[PDB]
Amino acid sequence: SQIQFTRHASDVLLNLNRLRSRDILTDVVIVVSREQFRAHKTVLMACSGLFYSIFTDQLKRNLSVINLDPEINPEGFNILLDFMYTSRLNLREGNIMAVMATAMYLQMEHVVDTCRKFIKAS
Amino acid sequence: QIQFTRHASDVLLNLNRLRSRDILTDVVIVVSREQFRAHKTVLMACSGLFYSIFTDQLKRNLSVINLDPEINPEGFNILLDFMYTSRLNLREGNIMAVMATAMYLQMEHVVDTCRKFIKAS
Ligand SMILES: C[C@H]1CN(C)CCN1c1cc(NC(=O)Cn2cc(-c3cc(C(N)=O)c(O)c(F)c3F)c3c(=O)n4c(nc32)CCC4)c(Cl)c(F)n1
Ligand SMILES: C[C@H]1CN(C)CCN1c1cc(NC(=O)Cn2cc(-c3cc(C(N)=O)c(O)c(F)c3F)c3c(=O)n4c(nc32)CCC4)c(Cl)c(F)n1
Repeated sequence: SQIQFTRHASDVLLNLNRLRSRDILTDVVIVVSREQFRAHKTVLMACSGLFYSIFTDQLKRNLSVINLDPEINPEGFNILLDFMYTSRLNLREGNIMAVMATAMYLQMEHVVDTCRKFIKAS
Repeated sequence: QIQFTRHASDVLLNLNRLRSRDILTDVVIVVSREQFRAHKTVLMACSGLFYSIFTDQLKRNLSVINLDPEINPEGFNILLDFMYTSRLNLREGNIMAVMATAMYLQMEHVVDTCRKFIKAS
């Protein structure tokens, strides 16, 4: 029965994306083949089953660099990283398969479901 | 792009889980004798005071912040919970402390809602 601020979560996420864009308090670089992406571990863990598992693993929790499977499409990864920080998923016919396979790997179940629905819709 | 209307609230819920588990928290906020662990990114995202503090290169890496000792720790507790939940627990017995703490933390819409609460009582 508390007072709900309906825009608060999206305002927080916008500000987290602002911090990312300025490289403020980022603490990890994700490597996907030749491409690198700086991020906040906390956001990655809050958005992805794989990243939650990685950053709670004793072996990997203190690492500043995480190498993902180099078979992952870096554009597919970047689409999902942007989604994590914006709530907007840029699905197109040209990227649906790579995004869907990357979302499986990252363990982002509602993304995968939406990719399946995108296939149904086209 | 396709909008996921529940995503931001789900992210915030998971950040609150991390806070409760003390996972990747990087600062303790001291309010009188009371200690609150948090993530500086969330604090910067939710508070003009913490944004201004941690944006400074010479203060970015601080692991302890001592707030003004006149701040009511329950007022801070309410506002920290709000930062991580979007829910504000306002009561007649805490309104003045929450309002003054939100002024100090530079949380403008909380202050506005406290003014509305005063207008309604
Ligand atoms: C390990 C659990 C369970 N334990 C028993 C207790 C503690 N747990 C826990 C977990 C977490 N992190 C997560 O849950 C990370 N995460 C985030 C999501 C997720 C997806 C989407 C999307 N659109 O796909 C989304 O919009 C969104 F907003 C999301 F959040 C997700 C997921 O879809 N899947 C998975 N993990 C996801 C795995 C399966 C699919 C954190 Cl931070 C925390 F503190 N505790
Ligand atoms: C300066 C901006 C705009 N520029 C154009 C680009 C850079 N910007 C920026 C800002 C930030 N951080 C902040 O804005 C910190 N912050 C957060 C809030 C805030 C309050 C509430 C509430 N209910 O009260 C809320 O629900 C909510 F969701 C909030 F977010 C807030 C505020 O109310 N006030 C102040 N600061 C607040 C000062 C005055 C009042 C971060 Cl992290 C970042 F990376 N960039």
